[PDB]
Amino acid sequence: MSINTTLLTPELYQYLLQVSLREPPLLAELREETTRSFSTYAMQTAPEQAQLLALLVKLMQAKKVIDIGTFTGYSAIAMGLALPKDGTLITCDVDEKSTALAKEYWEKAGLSDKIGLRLSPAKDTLAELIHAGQAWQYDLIYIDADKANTDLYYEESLKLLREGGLIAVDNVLRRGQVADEENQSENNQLIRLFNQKVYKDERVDMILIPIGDGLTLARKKS
Amino acid sequence: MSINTTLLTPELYQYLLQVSLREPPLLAELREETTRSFSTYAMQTAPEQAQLLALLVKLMQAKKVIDIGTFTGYSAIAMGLALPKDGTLITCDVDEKSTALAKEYWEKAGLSDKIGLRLSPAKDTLAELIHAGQAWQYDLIYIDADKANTDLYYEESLKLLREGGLIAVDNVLRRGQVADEENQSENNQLIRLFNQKVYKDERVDMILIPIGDGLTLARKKS
Ligand SMILES: Nc1ncnc2c1ncn2[C@@H]1O[C@H](CSCC[C@H](N)C(=O)O)[C@@H](O)[C@H]1O
Ligand SMILES: Nc1ncnc2c1ncn2[C@@H]1O[C@H](CSCC[C@H](N)C(=O)O)[C@@H](O)[C@H]1O
Ligand code: NI
Ligand code: NI
Repeated sequence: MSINTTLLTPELYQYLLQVSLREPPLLAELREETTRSFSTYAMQTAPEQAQLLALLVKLMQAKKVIDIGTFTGYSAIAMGLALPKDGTLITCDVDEKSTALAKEYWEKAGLSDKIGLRLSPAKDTLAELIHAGQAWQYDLIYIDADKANTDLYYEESLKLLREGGLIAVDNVLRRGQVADEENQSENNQLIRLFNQKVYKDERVDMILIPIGDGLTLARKKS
Repeated sequence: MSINTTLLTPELYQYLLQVSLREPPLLAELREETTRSFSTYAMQTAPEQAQLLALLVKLMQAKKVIDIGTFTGYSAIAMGLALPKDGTLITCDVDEKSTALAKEYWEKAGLSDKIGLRLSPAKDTLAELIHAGQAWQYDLIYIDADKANTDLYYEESLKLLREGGLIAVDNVLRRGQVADEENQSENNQLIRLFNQKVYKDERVDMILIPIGDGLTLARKKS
């Protein structure tokens, strides 16, 4: 047999949200506003995927988190709220307009002391962190920015992760396009190439969760 | 918007397995044999769901695991292989025929020292564990036996879990039947009632993963 997983219909999907999604009112408000104010609202993290991220922070008791791709800060705040008392999260983006709203909401959430915005190319922020002796220091890294650079960000995130640290990568399924070998758009070929790379990568243990637009988890092995 | 998750088609599902499923040959062999020898083969844990369980053992560095519902021992071995050097897993079932094959395979896997079979009603094994001072001692409990007793097993698993411990429950989606409020079969109403109970339970943080027949994760809060 196989299929061996119960596939989601719109019916089943809605039921799942009804018995699982516990969105904090502040985050709910944050995406109502993101929808209202940003034409790019759709690149926002799925409430259910973010909730899984929050659960991972708690399970690992992650004290050092990186959030690559702030936008209006949904995932940054989702994980921020799950941080233990002494935990910190730095969030990366290059867009001032969206991050300004992010700051606003994570202040309103009481996370100004835990979350710090690094406004500049993530490529640069990651290289500074390494070239400043932070390799092996991070527990959890969430990669959700420009897709062209996911391999770079992944490679850098490995260096920065402690032993047993976790990489989470969003949008690995590309709304299904990734299964169409003939789609052939630049970004689609990059993600197809990337998914095979991670699947073969013996530096990690991994899994691909069909939540949000697909969430790959890669644990850095001993 | 919403749907907010990329739903799995058979096409996408197959692609997902191709870029994520890393089944150990021994486990592959175990389910070929289970299919061949057991008319009840279908209640076996999905390779991809088991793989997620293995990843959770590693992330938590779980040293004490319970496996409720051995069958031919797929999940017991999947998690067993991920156990740290000093980790142990006890597996529960009442069926001698299937557990005998389980023993055989987890010996062949080199896990005879880590896995211990408790052959008797899980209800009894769990009560012994508690009535013998093991409350708060376990890291991860996987509930996958008789569905009529999932609430009982859940309730007992909370007592046995350490702070920050994890309950994993399989078959919460019931191949979709659970979304049909008018299905009404005894077991379907029990799981619908259970899913709402967990969703409302403030003793845990939870998430429902659409992998296998649905996997609910509930972390015991501080
Ligand atoms: N070179 C770069 N460095 C940092 N951020 C970048 C970048 N290129 C694009 N981005 C940002 O990556 C973001 C993609 S979407 C962000 C999603 C976010 N996790 C959420 O919860 O909503 C955009 O905000 C975009 O501005
Ligand atoms: N009261 C009970 N106590 C313990 N096990 C029980 C039980 N009632 C049913 N079971 C067992 O629960 C199992 C259900 S299926 C087991 C799935 C297993 N996790 C795997 O990886 O394949 C059956 O083997 C059945 O024998
Ligand atoms: Ni995204
Ligand atoms: Ni099952």
